Amino acid sequence: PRTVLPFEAMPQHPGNRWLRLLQIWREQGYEHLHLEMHQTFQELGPIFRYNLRMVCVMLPEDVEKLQQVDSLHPCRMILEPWVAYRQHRGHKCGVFLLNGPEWRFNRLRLNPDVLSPKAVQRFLPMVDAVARDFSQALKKKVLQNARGSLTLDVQPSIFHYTIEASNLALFGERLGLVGHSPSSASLNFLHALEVMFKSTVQLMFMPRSLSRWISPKVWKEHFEAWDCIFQYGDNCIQKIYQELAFNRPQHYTGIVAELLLKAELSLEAIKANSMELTAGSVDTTAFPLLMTLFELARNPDVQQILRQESLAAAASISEHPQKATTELPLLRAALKETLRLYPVGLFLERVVSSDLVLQNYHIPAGTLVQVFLYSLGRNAALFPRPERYNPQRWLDIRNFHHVPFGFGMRQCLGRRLAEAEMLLLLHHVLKHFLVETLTQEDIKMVYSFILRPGTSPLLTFRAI
Ligand code: HEM
Ligand SMILES: N#Cc1ccc([C@H]2CCc3cncn32)c(F)c1
Repeated sequence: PRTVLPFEAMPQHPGNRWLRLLQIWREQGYEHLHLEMHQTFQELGPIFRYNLRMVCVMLPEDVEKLQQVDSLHPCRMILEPWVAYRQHRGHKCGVFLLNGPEWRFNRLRLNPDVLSPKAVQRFLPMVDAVARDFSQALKKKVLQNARGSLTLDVQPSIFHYTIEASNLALFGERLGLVGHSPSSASLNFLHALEVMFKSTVQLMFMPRSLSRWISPKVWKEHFEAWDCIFQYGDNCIQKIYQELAFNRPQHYTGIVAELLLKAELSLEAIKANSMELTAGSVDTTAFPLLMTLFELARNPDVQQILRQESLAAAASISEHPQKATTELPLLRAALKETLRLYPVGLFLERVVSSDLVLQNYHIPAGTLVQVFLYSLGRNAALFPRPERYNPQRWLDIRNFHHVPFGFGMRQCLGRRLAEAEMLLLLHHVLKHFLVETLTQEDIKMVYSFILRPGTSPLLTFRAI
């Protein structure tokens, strides 16, 4: 009356666990993971076993079932390389690394000031200032050239834009990074994140009983990077903590400001989540920005459509920047499209707390279930012509097809801060510049814990 199949009758990935661990040892990474999975899905179907009890799915069909099984305490897998550092230095873990009742406790005291629509209305104007400074700075340099255009690799400037906006919205501090040269503090922070991501892949696929002695140099490499990260994050904390102890302001001065004033969370559990918000707000946000710019340069037909929208609502957004979330549907659709093809978050994890059925297969509890978004977003059955950058496919309205930020109570905490940074930067670049490129070959994607472009194209910014 439904049909359920044995778990042991699942299509099995041909690989051998141990050899892939030795391949990662040798290659110092797993850059082509998204491709090896996409291929396997094409050979075995929309579900298969992979003892790297792990099950890999790809259909919105399955995400919905996975949220139905989400308990009151959804459970992702512990990320030991990250947790190890937290306890080596006697730190508390944030929402990204917690599970069970402690996670629910932190999460419910963070949602109001980090994710709610009322909080977005307060920090969104602050993001807008940074986005306007980004284009104002870019326009000054552009109109200095004879052809009123600047051609460059924008990945540095964009990454320093996301550090600016994130620090302003989190701590209410303004660091001279947009319109000015990078500081050694930021360049060291970005390099630590790069190494923290690299070394994570080298250690996350083998238990600590092996990586301890086969790759101890990497563990050192890994903890050093975190130290540099906790250094940058904690200097942001120590500044705002001392600044608030002497005056409790009456206006909005950032997110972490409210979290400290409320004091619903212990000091160590604010520092913990304040680390995860400072650290996970740079790469994950900046790379979809770059790909959005890239895809618009490849499709000027789509670009001008977005520029028209953004030029019309330009006035009502300068009056109240909050309107950007509702006056720029096409640009919000473009962002949905970028993440469909270039999902910085490759997969969603759930250790199911209860039996379930996927693709008419029995899934026991305690099983790890990974949703592989790279193939989910490329399944022609659900996305007609998935090879095409078509923002208008999201405007019609199809509910679990857009899950780059996860689902359930666990869904991304910074979801709306990221959307505002991406949206507001693209809105002010579209109404002042044209983004053009000769580079029209697809950009190869790399897996270093996140899915990111292995190359950054040359982009021209021509002014209007
Ligand atoms: C395009 C940008 C981003 C994408 C695609 C993304 C993706 C994701 C995904 C897939 C998850 C897992 C959720 C789940 O498994 O249910 C997640 C969780 C999380 N993200 Fe984001 N993220 C982005 C930006 C950010 C930003 C900017 C921040 C902080 C400022 C952030 C902080 C977090 C945290 C703390 C969690 C853990 C939430 C929890 O476990 O309850 N992310 N994100
Ligand atoms: N501490 C810390 C921390 C937490 C999260 C991220 C990124 C990686 C994947 C993801 C999804 N949302 C944000 N992130 C990070 F880089 C550092």
